Amino acid sequence: TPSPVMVLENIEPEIVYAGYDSSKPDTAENLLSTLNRLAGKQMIQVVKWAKVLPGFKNLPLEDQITLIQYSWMSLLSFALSWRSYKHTNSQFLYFAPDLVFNEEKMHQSAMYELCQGMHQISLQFVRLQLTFEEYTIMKVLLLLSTIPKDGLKSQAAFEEMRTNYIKELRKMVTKCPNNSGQSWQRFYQLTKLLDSMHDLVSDLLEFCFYTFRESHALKVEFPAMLVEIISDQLPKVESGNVKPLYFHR
Ligand SMILES: Cc1nn(CC(F)(F)CO)c(-c2ccc(F)cc2)c1-c1ccc2c(c1)NC(=O)CO2
Repeated sequence: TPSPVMVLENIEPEIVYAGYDSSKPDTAENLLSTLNRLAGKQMIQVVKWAKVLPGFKNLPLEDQITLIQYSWMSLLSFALSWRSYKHTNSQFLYFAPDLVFNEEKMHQSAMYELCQGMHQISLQFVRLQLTFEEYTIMKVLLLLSTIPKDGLKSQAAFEEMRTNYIKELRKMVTKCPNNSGQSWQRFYQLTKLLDSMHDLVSDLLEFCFYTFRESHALKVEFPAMLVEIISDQLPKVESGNVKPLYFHR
C-alpha cells in the first residue's frame, strides 16, 4: 500500500512547454500572454492532480473548487520555484523548457520586481537544500493555506486534511536522519517559508488582477482557464472574503 508521499510523487504533474514563439518580439504583452497561457495549461493539470490527491475527495466538491481558486497562484509559483531550483540551481526562473528567464527577460516582462521576489524563494530552496518530498507535501499545504473568511462548507473536513498534511511534513522532517539534532529548526524554517508565500502571492495576484481587468486595453491575453478562475475569485477578493492562514503570524 503506497504512502501518501509515494502517491504525491506519482501524481505530480509533468513539466509542460509554454509554447514560446521565438518569431515574436519579447514585448511585455507577448511575454505576459505566454505566461498566462502556460498558467492555463498548468491549472488544467492542477485540477487533474487535485482529483487524485490523497484526502482531497473527502472535502465537499464546492470546497475543493474554492481551495483551488484561493491557492492557484501559490501552487503555480511554488512549482516554478521547484523547477528553477532543480533545473538551474536557482540561477534562472525556469517557467518551462522553452521559457527560461534571466534578468533581461525579467525586465522585458514588465514584472521585474515580482520576478525578483519569486527568485528569492527559489534561492531559499538552495539555502535549505529542499527535498522533493518536502516540496510535494508543502505544495499540498499551499492548497490548504488560504480560505474564505465566511466559511468552507465543511470546516471539519478541511481541518482534518490540513492537520494530516502538517503531520506528514513534521514526521518526514523530524524522522529524517539527515536532519538529526536540527529537525524542529528545519521544520520551522519550512513553515516560515510557506508563510512567506502569502506575501509574494498577494503581490503577484494584484498585478494579475490589474492586467486581467485591463486586458483588452493593455493587449494582455488570458486563456479561458484563467478567465474562469479569476472571474470567480476576483469578486470574493474585492469583497474582503479571503483569510490567509499563517503558521507564525
Ligand atoms: C498566471 C501566472 N502564473 N504564474 C506562474 C507561472 F509559472 F509563471 C505560470 O504557471 C505567474 C508568475 C509569474 C512570474 C513569477 F515570478 C511568479 C509567478 C503568473 C503571473 C503573475 C502575475 C501576472 C501574470 C501572470 N500575468 C499578467 O498579465 C500580469 O500579472
